Amino acid sequence: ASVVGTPKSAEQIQQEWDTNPRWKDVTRTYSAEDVVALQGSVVEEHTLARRGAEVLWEQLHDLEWVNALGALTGNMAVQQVRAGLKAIYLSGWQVAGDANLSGHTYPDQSLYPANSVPQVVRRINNALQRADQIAKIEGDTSVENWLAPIVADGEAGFGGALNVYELQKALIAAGVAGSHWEDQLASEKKCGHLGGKVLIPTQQHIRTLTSARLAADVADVPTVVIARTDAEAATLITSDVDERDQPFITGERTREGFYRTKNGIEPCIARAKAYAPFADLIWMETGTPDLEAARQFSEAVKAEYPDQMLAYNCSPSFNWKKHLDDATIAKFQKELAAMGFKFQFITLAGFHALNYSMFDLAYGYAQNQMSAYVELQEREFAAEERGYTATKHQREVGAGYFDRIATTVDPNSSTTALTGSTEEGQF
Amino acid sequence: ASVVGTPKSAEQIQQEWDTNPRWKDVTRTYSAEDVVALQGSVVEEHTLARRGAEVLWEQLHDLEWVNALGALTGNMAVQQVRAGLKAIYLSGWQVAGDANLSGHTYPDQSLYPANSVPQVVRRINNALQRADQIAKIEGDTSVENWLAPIVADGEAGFGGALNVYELQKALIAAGVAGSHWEDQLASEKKCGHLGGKVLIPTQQHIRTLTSARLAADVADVPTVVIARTDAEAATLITSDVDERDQPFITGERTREGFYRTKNGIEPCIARAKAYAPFADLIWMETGTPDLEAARQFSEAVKAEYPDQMLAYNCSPSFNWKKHLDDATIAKFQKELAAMGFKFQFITLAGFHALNYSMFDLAYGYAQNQMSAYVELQEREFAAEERGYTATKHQREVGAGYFDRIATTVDPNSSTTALTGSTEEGQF
Amino acid sequence: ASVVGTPKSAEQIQQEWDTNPRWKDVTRTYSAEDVVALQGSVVEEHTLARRGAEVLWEQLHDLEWVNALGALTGNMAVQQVRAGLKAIYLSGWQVAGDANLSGHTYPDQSLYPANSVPQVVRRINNALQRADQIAKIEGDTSVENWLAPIVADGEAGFGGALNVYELQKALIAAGVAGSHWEDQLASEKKCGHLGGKVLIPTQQHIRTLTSARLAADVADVPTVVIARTDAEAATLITSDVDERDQPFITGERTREGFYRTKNGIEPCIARAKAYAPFADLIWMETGTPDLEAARQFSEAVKAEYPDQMLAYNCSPSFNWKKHLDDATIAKFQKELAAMGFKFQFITLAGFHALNYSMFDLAYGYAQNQMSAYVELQEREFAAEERGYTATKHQREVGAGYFDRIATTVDPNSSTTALTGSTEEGQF
Amino acid sequence: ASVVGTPKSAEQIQQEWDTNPRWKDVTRTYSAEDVVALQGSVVEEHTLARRGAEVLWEQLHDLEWVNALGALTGNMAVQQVRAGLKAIYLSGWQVAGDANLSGHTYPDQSLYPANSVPQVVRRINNALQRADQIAKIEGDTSVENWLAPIVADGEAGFGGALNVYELQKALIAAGVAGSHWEDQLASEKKCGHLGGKVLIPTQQHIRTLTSARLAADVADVPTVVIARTDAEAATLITSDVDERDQPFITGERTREGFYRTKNGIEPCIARAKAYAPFADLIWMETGTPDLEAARQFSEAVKAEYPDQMLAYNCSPSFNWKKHLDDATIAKFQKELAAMGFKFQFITLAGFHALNYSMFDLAYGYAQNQMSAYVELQEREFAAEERGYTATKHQREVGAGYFDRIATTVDPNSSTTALTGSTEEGQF
Ligand SMILES: [Mg+2]
Ligand SMILES: [Mg+2]
Ligand SMILES: [Mg+2]
Ligand SMILES: [Mg+2]
Repeated sequence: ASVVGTPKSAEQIQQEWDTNPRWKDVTRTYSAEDVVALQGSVVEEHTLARRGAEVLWEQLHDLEWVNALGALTGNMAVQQVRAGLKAIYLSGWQVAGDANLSGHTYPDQSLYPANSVPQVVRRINNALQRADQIAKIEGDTSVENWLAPIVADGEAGFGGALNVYELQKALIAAGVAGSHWEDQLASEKKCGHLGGKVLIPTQQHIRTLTSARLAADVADVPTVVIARTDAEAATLITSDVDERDQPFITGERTREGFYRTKNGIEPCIARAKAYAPFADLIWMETGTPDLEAARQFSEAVKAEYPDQMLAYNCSPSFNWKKHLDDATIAKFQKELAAMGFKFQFITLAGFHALNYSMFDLAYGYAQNQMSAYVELQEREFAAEERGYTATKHQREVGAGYFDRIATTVDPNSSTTALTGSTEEGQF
Repeated sequence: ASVVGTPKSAEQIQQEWDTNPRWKDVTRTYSAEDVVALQGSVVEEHTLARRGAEVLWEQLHDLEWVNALGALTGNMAVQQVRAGLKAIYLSGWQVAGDANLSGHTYPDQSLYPANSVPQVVRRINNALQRADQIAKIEGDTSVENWLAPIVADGEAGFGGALNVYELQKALIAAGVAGSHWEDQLASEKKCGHLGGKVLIPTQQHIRTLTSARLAADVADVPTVVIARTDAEAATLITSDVDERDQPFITGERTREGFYRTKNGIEPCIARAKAYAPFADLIWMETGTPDLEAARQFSEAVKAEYPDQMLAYNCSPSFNWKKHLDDATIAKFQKELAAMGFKFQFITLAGFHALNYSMFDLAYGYAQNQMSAYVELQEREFAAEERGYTATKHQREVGAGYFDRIATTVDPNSSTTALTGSTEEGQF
Repeated sequence: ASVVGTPKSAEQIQQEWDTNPRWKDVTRTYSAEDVVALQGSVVEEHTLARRGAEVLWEQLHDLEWVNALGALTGNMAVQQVRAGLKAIYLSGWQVAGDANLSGHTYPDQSLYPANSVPQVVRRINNALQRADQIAKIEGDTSVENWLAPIVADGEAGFGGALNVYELQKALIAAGVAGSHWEDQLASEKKCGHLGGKVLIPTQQHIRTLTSARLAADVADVPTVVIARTDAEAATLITSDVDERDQPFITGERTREGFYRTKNGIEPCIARAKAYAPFADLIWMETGTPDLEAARQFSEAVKAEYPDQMLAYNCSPSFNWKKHLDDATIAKFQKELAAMGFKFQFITLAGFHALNYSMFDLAYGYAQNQMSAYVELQEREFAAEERGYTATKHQREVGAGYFDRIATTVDPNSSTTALTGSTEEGQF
Repeated sequence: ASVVGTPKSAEQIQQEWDTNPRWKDVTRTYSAEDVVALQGSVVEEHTLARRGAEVLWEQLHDLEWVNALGALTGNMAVQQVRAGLKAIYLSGWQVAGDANLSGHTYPDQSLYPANSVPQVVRRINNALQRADQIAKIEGDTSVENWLAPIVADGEAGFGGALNVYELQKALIAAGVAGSHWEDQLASEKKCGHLGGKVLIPTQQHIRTLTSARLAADVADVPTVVIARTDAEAATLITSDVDERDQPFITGERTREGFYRTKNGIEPCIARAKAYAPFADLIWMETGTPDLEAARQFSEAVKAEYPDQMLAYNCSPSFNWKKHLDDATIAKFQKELAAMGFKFQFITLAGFHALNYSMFDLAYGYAQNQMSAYVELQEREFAAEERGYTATKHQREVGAGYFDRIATTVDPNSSTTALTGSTEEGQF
């Protein structure tokens, strides 16, 4: 026996819940006692999940707004933080298309193994940690906080409340700062911009949001919980059992047993209000990037929860210039921030940056061989004045940090890496 | 019992060795019966490994030369093939830096789990397969062979001859076409352009190459085997046991017991000749991109093995414009090709494309939010004239393909995905 | 391009479906052309999946009946075969409790990652392939077929028809011979002997069986598809949309929106008949091990489908002697076989053997240290007259096979393993 | 930025090394400043590793001796603890044979992916945590510490000092309490009781032990570091550079370049003395279970390091009764303990209990079907008086724990598992 990791008392938890401003608008339908009962006799400390959640929350209140780009590899997250961003978005869509545990390429329908996003959260954290270790030994203060908070996609939870619970717990173990959960049927989950969506009853999503906060409380971390509604476009729901949903039920039924329901901003506003006591940020998927519709939603929701922060998906699934002109595109995010959209993100930023850059390099390489690659290397060199450091790739991935480990173990090692390298001699 | 997967008899195998031109210049120090002894009573078919190896060998003989770019994600390989490339290079350096099974970022020192590259080989093939499947239902003939052969990094084998064997078997199970192996001490392995390299005796690498060939025979696939030598820059060797290495041994020793050895192209040529009978292609790492030095190595080897094909690494570890003028850079691969370097590749192409593109997007996003992303999207729409297809990311990852699966199971499903998607209504 | 892996034409497929007795009683609501449309231009051969499926089919018709024990580790399966069993059962319950990819211990509620069972199938196959490779070099003919067919748990599909499709595809790539699918709501899935079960409509499960068949056809292997119904104990159903389910619907509903239904053998018999055209074997979970009830179910079903084979679960979830006496327990399987249950299995066999055996050893060890282990070693020595071979653990796991590979690569190697070993000198 | 995870100052660390008795006989050839330089700006807390290491250290000084059995699944560890054991042994040999990330069965030669043991360490902790959670809700005080410390096999480090460092880091992240490292060449690694062992220079093993301490220091946890020497039977060494090794080097070399060296207890005493300043425990592999030889090694080492604790492998690789008589077998561990062997373990206990228990079950099942299984089931009911609880497998894997989560989320859920279960109604 030991006292390392001993659980706090229910009294202690109740107290934090009652005094920490963090929980000011947070309703919990279970007790402090209930949380303790599930903690066993040892509570593991989740440093990155704690730090990340705390940082994210402060930024949400200290900045005009927090934006982010989707990252599907650790290096992507490193470049986003090097360029100055202060949060990382981990898209489940990108994980399905190019970074999931089945090894397959999938459309965004919850087809991949449920521990896939948690593994990428752990991966992004490992990469940021390596960047952080490297910055320290290089005396580089170019970046204030390498461990930027990660907001990750919990999709529709991959099942019922217990699958939701295990996903949240695994995201936390991996070091996530925030997670989002949507009101769709897991078995028919869709990207918000794909058709064929099936909502689940308002209450069921409340059970999901409740389960996610519960896993966060049992793991002793203040994870930011985000509720997403897919009701703007969904015309199906699994059941009419919930009276808050009935006003939209048409009565028509499908062969699968689903119910037709009237889609639009109205159902989104209703669900948003019902989810508000259980969500630190609320988000409604929309069919076009429209400041006016965004404002309607914002005023409507804040008219009942003035302090409710909102999230917005600046989706690559929109044909941006088909809808907006440069002036509006230019002010898009600043406008939204004014409305209360404090977390903004380009979900598929990484998928497109990766696919395009490689198509572009490879197309050139197919025509001119080395000339096309040299053009890129020169662009990298030119970007150094902007803060870019990866042209010197050995140090970027830690060659200098491992050299430090090697010489700490054996100062006389004759097998260190950077000394005598072409990096040291040509860059 | 059944007859499915019945092992060939030793005679059938001998016959192929004796009559297939593929084995024309291949020495096997073990016998056909030795192969059969290790096969048990059932031999799995490795369709992709077989097809990729067959296609790779053909292209090496049919094209002026075969070039490639390193890919670390499945989508990367899909873009390389979409852009017209006919082979994919899978760099172990890239896997160490952003795609390995430990989840950590590492310098190129064989620090990651030994099954990492095989997993990426499997991923790459899964992605090319999906592209293949999609092009079929889309009636897209723009690409003749989506399943481009993959040439992957076996580094220094992660141990002894048995570790080499297991890595080759795992690469094959995953569908690899070719694999390369270097003459370095596994426990001190380095990127060819890092310092602190340690060679192993000439005969030890012959054992490695024999092991890689044996695993391919026991698996019954004609995998391409590439032999790499790091003697150009390496100043240390593990032992002076081999008479062929003794000529360069200086007598001086390091505190770890390594032997100092004279590095240069002379040691490279000597090892290249020793490796030939056991190598489909031969590669020597160099400290600079030099057409001259390349010719020297080439003539020297062909002087004794006229038909021996060579491989060359157009490495991002070189500061290209610092050593060459645009005229030479532009003719580089063509020139090398005339010398006999039939397989050429830019090892770290993916690391740079991915890191620079995300840095460029993020920096612009950090300043001007959506304007920066819209610039990228317009670039993608512009690239469609060149054959780029990823702007429509839903179909790119298979939304239409899984829609076809869904409608084959139940043509009247009310939850298919492309109908009513923003991709349909906006692209 | 190459011709390796070219798909069969639609005509060829249609022919096999038309002439092979394997497809005798098999309904496909999709066409042969539909299958070809989903295969892209290359079809990977799945050697063990095909061989296993063919063998299992043959055995189901040539033996009195086929039995099996649940296997959760590769060695478990190897011992099962060594002892004479001719098939392996891969329980999802066991995967949940001690062998899934989350690393966590879980109750049987579909909480683990969807690719867990496929990984265990690949594991079992690799273990069997090693025992086969060893028996060969040892001249051991004690076993005719080391590659016993594996029957694996596909639970409730982990989602919708596309999740079922991917699970089946992954099971096949891993080398499975047959897979079973149940009519429960995946998000609320339960072990068949736990409470809180919820059925899905009859047509929805036909969609699941159709999807499982479609994936096998696309992969081009004769997988055995098994249908399981949970209607004997389930008192809940997601919807009353299907007319075949309505007769059992009571009208009462839960706050979740579920529908109460009347359970018993009646709904199981009706469901069994509906699934019959879509299942190579049918299985109904029961609350106790009752030969009467079993005959009751069998007669009903064969009354309409005479050639329909059934499968029976002799579950550890039953307190066997609390229900039956030794005479009945002794003939249990032989009787069931008469009734037409050609596949019988003890789902949690491995979990109990492993938990009990270790508690027993650890208990004695905590008391008597080495004496307790020696008691076990002597039992293993004793069991050698029965065929047991693991007392000699080094050769059991392949030390001798690998020594052969080492000597094939270098007959003079001074680092082989069995020579000089305590196994060779003390056993 | 946040305060969470801020690194300690070099001064604070130095102070700990200076005053904590834990570090009484520990030599660290690097500085505290060196440790801090490698920690970046945030240090993750490793609760289980910290707790387990502290607990194991206390136990080693509070109990007559600490013993254990090799566990290869989480359920085995659970049983070992339910049965009274206070430590768990994680064998690399068992991982190679039946629990490694490649999915393959291997002999003990460092063939599996290097992150395999860490994942098994994480699995065991997860399982023990599940039991701790269940015990708390069942109010079971039967076990005082479910989180028993785990001592894991680090083998030969899978490479150089950097591979050692990463393996140690990964073992800590997974929650290990102690790790052991042997003086063999990783590429030729062997189970201590197989032939073909190649030693590395005494100084190289000191480097390994130093790297293992550094990784624990950077991770901020007091991990128990164990040194193993294989010099009793090894007759080869990689180099003769170390003057401490030279008295045993014969001058004769093999064709691979290895040096022949005279084996025995003498060079083991020499190596142990050299390793003592860098090892919390020292272990020498022996060819037979000989209390006299044990005493000889023990006395020789303590003559110079009286407080040095020792470890002993009661290997299943020995034919116990062939060497010892019942009386000695009975007092074996008690005697060793008196000599100073405070950690004793049966490396392959899990392998044997698993392989034997299944073969037995399967053999009896192939003959008497249900009768055989029934025999096992009553034995389990019988073992309940001794403290066994797995007969009731649903609660054993957390069915009741997840029911608690379910009702915490929704008290009115109609889909909980234990109510209406055959376990509840028949056990
Ligand atoms: Mg998403
Ligand atoms: Mg490489
Ligand atoms: Mg099951
Ligand atoms: Mg070991």
